[PDB]
Amino acid sequence: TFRKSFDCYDFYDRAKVGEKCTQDDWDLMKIPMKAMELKQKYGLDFKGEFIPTDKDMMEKLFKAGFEMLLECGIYCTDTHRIVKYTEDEIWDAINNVQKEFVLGTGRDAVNVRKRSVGDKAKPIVQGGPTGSPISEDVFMPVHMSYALEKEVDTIVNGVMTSVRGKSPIPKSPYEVLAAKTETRLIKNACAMAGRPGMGVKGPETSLSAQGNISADCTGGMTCTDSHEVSQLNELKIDLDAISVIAHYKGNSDIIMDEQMPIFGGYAGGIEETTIVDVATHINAVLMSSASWHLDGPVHIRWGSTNTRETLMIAGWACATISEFTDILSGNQYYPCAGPCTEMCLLEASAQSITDTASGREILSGVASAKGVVTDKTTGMEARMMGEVARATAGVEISEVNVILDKLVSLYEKNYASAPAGKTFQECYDVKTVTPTEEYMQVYDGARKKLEDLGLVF
Amino acid sequence: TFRKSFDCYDFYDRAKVGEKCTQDDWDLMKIPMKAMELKQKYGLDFKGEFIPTDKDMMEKLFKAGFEMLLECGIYCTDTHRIVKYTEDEIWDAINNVQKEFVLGTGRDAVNVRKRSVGDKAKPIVQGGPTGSPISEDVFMPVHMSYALEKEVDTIVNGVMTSVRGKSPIPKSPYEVLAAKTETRLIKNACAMAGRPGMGVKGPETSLSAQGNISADCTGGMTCTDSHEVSQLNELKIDLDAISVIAHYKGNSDIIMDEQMPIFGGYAGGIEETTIVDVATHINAVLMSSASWHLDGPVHIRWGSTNTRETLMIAGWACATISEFTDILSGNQYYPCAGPCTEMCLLEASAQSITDTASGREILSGVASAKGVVTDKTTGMEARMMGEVARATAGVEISEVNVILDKLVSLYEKNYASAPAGKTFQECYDVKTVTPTEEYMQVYDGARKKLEDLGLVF
Amino acid sequence: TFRKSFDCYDFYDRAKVGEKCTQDDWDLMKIPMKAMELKQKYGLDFKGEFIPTDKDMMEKLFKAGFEMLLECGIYCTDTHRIVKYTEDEIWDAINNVQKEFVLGTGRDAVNVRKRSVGDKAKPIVQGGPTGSPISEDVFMPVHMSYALEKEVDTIVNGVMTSVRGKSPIPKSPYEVLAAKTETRLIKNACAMAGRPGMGVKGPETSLSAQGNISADCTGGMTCTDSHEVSQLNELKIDLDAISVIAHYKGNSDIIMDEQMPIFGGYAGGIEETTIVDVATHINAVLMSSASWHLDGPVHIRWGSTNTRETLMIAGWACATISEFTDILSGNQYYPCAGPCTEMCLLEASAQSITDTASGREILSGVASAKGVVTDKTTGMEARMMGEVARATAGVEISEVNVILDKLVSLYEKNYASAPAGKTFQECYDVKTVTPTEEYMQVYDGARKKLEDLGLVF
Amino acid sequence: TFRKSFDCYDFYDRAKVGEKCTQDDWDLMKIPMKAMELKQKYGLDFKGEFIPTDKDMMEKLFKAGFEMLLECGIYCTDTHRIVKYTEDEIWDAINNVQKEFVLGTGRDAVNVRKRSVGDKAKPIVQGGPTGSPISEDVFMPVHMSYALEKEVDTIVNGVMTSVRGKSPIPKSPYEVLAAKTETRLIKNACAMAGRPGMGVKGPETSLSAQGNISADCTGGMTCTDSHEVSQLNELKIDLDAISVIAHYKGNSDIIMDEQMPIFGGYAGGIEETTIVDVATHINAVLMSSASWHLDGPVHIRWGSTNTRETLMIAGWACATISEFTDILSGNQYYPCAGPCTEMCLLEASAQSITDTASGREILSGVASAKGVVTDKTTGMEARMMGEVARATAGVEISEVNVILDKLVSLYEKNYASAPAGKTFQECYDVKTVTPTEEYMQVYDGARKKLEDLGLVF
Repeated sequence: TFRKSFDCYDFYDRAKVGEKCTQDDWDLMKIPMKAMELKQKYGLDFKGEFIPTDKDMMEKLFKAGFEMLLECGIYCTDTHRIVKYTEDEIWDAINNVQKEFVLGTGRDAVNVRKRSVGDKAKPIVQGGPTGSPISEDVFMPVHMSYALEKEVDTIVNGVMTSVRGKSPIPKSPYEVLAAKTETRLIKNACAMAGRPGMGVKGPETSLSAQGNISADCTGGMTCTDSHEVSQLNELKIDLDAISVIAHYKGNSDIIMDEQMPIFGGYAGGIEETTIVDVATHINAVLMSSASWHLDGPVHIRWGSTNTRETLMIAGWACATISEFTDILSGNQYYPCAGPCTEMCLLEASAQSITDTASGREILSGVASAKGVVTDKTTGMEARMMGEVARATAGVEISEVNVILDKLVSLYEKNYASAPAGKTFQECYDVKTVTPTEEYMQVYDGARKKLEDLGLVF
Repeated sequence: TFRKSFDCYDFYDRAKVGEKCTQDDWDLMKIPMKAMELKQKYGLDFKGEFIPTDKDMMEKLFKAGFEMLLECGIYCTDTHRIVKYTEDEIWDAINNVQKEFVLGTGRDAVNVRKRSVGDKAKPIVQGGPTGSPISEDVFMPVHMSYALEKEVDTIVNGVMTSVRGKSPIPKSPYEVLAAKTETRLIKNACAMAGRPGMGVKGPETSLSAQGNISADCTGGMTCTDSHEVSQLNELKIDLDAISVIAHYKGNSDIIMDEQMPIFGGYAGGIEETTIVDVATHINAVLMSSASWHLDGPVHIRWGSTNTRETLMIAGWACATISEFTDILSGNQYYPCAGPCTEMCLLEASAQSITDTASGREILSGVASAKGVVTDKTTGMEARMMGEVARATAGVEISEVNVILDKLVSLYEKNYASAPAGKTFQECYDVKTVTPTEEYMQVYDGARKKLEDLGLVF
Repeated sequence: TFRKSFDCYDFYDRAKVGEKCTQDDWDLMKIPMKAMELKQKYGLDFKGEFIPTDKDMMEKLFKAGFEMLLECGIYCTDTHRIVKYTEDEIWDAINNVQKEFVLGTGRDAVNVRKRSVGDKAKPIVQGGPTGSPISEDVFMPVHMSYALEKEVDTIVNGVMTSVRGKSPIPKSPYEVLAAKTETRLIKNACAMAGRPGMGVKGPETSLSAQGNISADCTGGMTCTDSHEVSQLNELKIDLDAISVIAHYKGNSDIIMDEQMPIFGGYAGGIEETTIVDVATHINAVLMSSASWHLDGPVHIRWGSTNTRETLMIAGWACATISEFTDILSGNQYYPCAGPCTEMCLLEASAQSITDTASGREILSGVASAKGVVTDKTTGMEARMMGEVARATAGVEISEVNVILDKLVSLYEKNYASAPAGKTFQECYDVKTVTPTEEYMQVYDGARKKLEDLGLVF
Repeated sequence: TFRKSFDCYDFYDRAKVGEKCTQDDWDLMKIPMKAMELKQKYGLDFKGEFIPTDKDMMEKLFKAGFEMLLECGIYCTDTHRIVKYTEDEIWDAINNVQKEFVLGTGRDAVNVRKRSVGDKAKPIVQGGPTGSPISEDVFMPVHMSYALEKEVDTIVNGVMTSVRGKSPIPKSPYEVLAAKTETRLIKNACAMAGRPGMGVKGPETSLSAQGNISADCTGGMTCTDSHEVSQLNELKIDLDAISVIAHYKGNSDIIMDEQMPIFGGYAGGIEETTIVDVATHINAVLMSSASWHLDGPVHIRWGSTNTRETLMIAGWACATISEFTDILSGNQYYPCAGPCTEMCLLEASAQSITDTASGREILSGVASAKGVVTDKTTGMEARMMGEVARATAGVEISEVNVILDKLVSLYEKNYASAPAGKTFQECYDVKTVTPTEEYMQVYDGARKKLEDLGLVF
């Protein structure tokens, strides 16, 4: 049996005396070799499906992911050593995951409960800039565009490009100011939308351990908000994250562990990356003591989470995780196209269909324009994300797989030419925080195409 | 119809003017006669089963327990008088019991919902010294050994052998100090384990009404913790408990009413004691306004809750209570053997299987070494309790009954020679609060035997 | 030096192994002998003054009181043993008393700071039934009559003659219900008067340790209210009070220790009883860890706190305590006459003049009709108490002594024939909670006489 | 006029573009040159006095300190650049300092108000291990020894040598665990002493920015506790401290800025080091937005704050600061001798006399055995610190200077042979947390000598 339930403290201990190893040995040999080995050993073959129906294949994927974590362990970048778990420690973690939890407070609180593949229940809609850079002068208005949408349940924070006119440089006092201010302003935006108690997810503007740790404050982040911590690529972590985890646990905060496996990355192709994905979903509740895990498979070239391959990876990972564990999870949205474009909505829609049908409990989006273009994220994308989630809930998986194949085909040949889209200021009337007729027309066009594919809103 | 819903105030009123009766008349005549009468009247026969499958027999047991409470009433030790209920008052109580509730706060809170016989859902695991005496210098470490176990959901408080180096003598200022301090230290131990919001169950060190009433305090016990009040043996109560109940109700506290029916006690044998057990489960929501009821059938000779007879009593009582009422309940663990011994784990395991399969919502243990030996309780026993609960959930009752018969046979011939076991300090490394390899080996041995019996972890 | 700062825990310890002694030996020998001895040793002679101006005499009184406590110790009724203090323990207590504190919350909070003899600052006016029995159906209205008076700063709770139509019998569940309910209703009455945050003083309806300990609750008593504990007569205490003290300390509650030395009691006459009074003021911060001490010298025959002798006792005790210590204190009001009578107002007025000029920080009244007649207490008496306090603040002590001699002469010959007065229902319009013209006329008459004596309102 | 009131954000800005300078240029040239220049320019000469009476000389010292800060600026170790202030920015800071504040909560809260030289009011007594290493198994007991002393008003945290049996290594998860746990345990110790609301000062176990920032938590440090941030030597700071300051401000926390000028250090001798001291008192409210400033002049060789020179430095600095500003301040205690030795008590006593008479608002001690020996700090030293403070309050300065000269002479020839003293476990009975008769005897001996010097307790 295990000595004690594994936690961030055990990780630190082991990271200091674990097997020495270069990062190249890990990225260019250990990880890719194991992913390759397990894929063949278990004969994993997704056969073009976005969401699996073959439970035998799913079980093999689960065993593969479990074995990957067990045999490889986790690489600690700071100490350049490997942390290994025992089989009993992993099971103790999987066997005792958080069953459910509440986000937000008052009338605005929402319950997060497990969803199974093809579940009739709608997933939680977490809308916001999704970590994208937002100008300080429109920080509240932008977030308000999500709070005003009834489709949105909780908010995923954007990043303040500046606070008091200064860049929140990591480890500078401005980073601390931004960490606290971020959620304070966002919750104020929610209050202005008549929903003061909406839960949020962050802190996003802060990057350092000290910055993230300063986010919990009066008027800001509290225990009813999702607290983020990020795993690295692949099956890797830094000590800063380990300390942040200790802080979250010490404040009784809901913890959201994230990991964005890279398709075509160190793991390799589809099945290989999915094995890693299952392994990191598991590692989330083991290493990070996560309340829930946020996925986000991204294409090495396109940098999007909604390519055919990344959707398949997320679908299989979640369906498998939902089938064999009680781990709560979500997925993040990174479309290629920007706001106010049909492609952006269709890209997000494809992922919403995939996530909803595969069993995700939370949809966190949308980081339009790949989430790296200032002010290019609006509540309209989250609205589509939510409406599509509703339309998808309860639909037969065989039908969903057909719809996805057709939908993805409508844009997968235009990644290199994805329309840049517009900023919040360009497709919304900033003063009243309402979309322009232009955006409303684009929205209708995208909706019509989804309906022609078979979706019923 | 009833005049008003019955409460502790009505009880006090009636206890002052009820039928005069000596305690011997109650213990040596009224109770045993009624238990005997109802057993034969309803032809109760458990036929060697730990968990019932015969619903007709179960219904007769329920009616017997109800009739026992209705015809006998409750004996008040202070006034030496009998309190009688009407049929309508009893039904009003049974028809309006607490459906569910939350224990603990923040990320660490857990939901307590009803479980049915053979339920696939796992019961809540309440781990702790279970009222056993713990040295003041290791009070936090000992409780931390439970908080560190992911298997544990909530804590059941131990007893401080001293506070500030003095015995918490009943009705002395030290009793008050211990009542407040107890939970303050325990919650601090939980915080050190990264779970600041774990709910607890107590107050245990205090015994007097004033002592128990002083336990609610800042940093200590709050409304999200289970508040204990104990019924006497059998169908009996003291006025001190009546006042404590009034206090719990006045603070909107979750109330846990306990009663440990004695096999071979004033009631008689198995079926007789079970009739009493059903009667006291009912009395819990009637007299104590309980949120949930804690059982604990104990063998008159062995003083354990896991003997063949006591397991059968608990199994039938809970299965019956779960089948015909919505009363939430739990059971407490008193093994003969001490910590770090195979017998202790097997004893607790047998009860965990019984409690889980019979429908208990909460498992509260483990009071190793019969809970009367200083420092002889550790989180390892609670870990086994939880793992066994998981393995038992969902298993066919017919199969469970076979496993129990075989398991109990492995130790029921060694009660008189149960190994004393070791203290926390002896089988754990106090500084890091981790079990020794010795304990881990014993644990594995016990686990293997359970697996050979058919349990799947 | 002392081993540790003395507290209720040390008291308990010592009370179990102290010198055995009968209560008669204490009341009929030890106390009266020491009071007699110290009076002569120090040549104490108050020479008819209500408030002292002779500092040498005052210093001798202080030394006498200190020596009395040091040489006699405190008698514990439960163990029938004597608890002794060392000189260093007493000084440690006197040298570290609470300097000041806040009562109540929000806009309604008030600061309690030290007052010196003849201080220009007005004392805090604590108005209420002052522990007198009040009918349940007018509990809120009666207290509201005090909250509505701007003269009143805080409330001193009355006693509920019944709760839910039942007597709050000590150690019955009704006592607990009344302890919590009492302040909940009173604070609600304060809220109805537009002063939701007024601080209170209690719990009064409860008498047992368990009853008093249950009073702290949501909506009821909190740390910003004065928590009562009573010393016995003379230099005596029961263990129940010791446990209550431990509870108050454990909840960070403001503690009010009370003691009502009896003129003509076990101590003897004026100077003797004053020596005891000084000794119990000191014992308050030593044994009870009091935030402030409530005095209340009472005439053995008349049972009033405003007789010539009791006023002299309070005046000298407070003036002396104020001169040589920083101990915060107050005095309680027990007039012979009932509400709506000129005598009652004049009796209370005489004490208000004495208390204010002698340096009391808090005036707690008025327990009209000797506080034992149901519903015979109204805010009108507290109004006079406050107005007189204002008029007295800043007045030359020599002048105050002249006014007191004249005022007391106006009623000291009518104790045996003091008018019974009327109930709240008789001299107030219950629905609007306003005094009748009859009472207003009586008030004016009393006020005029005070003005003729030299008081300037 | 100034552009904006100066804060930690402006400091960061300026630290990145300020004049480049090596740390040697700062320590070996700029600082010593300016201190030397200003000492001669203003003709500063303390003439052997511990506490100044010559106001002209005091005013010159103030101007010197102000000019030092203005002309030199502050050296930022991370950027190796100098931050300069304008005269208007410095005055804006000095003209708007925090007037007063409350530490702790409930009955246990205390008011911190300004004290002038020779003030009759007693300073606040902050007792605790004063940052010294304390074994984890006695962390609560040790702090309880201070909470139990009525002389102590607030607690100054000790350092946990381990948490869960591991060293709280900077930037490791254990540092975060210790930062939160530290105060949680200490406040629990205070509660056990019957003073749940005592304010504390820390976080001490944490050293990194992330560690310190994680200390604010439920059950732990809150806005009513003093939050520490340390200036370096001399007129120097690191960016980590700048970020911590931003966090404290963002949580509305009471801020305590500390600086320990070194006698014989980079500044030079007595007057030189005092000029630096005055400059850092000012910098505290400018750079750190401090609520109050903690001083601590230390002898370069002896490492003690109570040598003749360090006492003179503190006395002149505080007297001057108290005379010309409203800056609240305190001083920390570092005696050479260890606990349970006469020298230790006399050393602390000398500083208490100096601090009290010179106008300090808070006394924070005692770090016995130079605060670097595990478990060698007990409440007994704080008791002496407090009693001496009481005895010193109100005494004529000329008399105080005579007493100090005589007292310091009693030990200033034994620094090299200062007795090591004993640990808490050796001079206290750990179980009851009470000093041994041995310590009590030593205490009496030290007290007698102080009395022979003229101190009146």
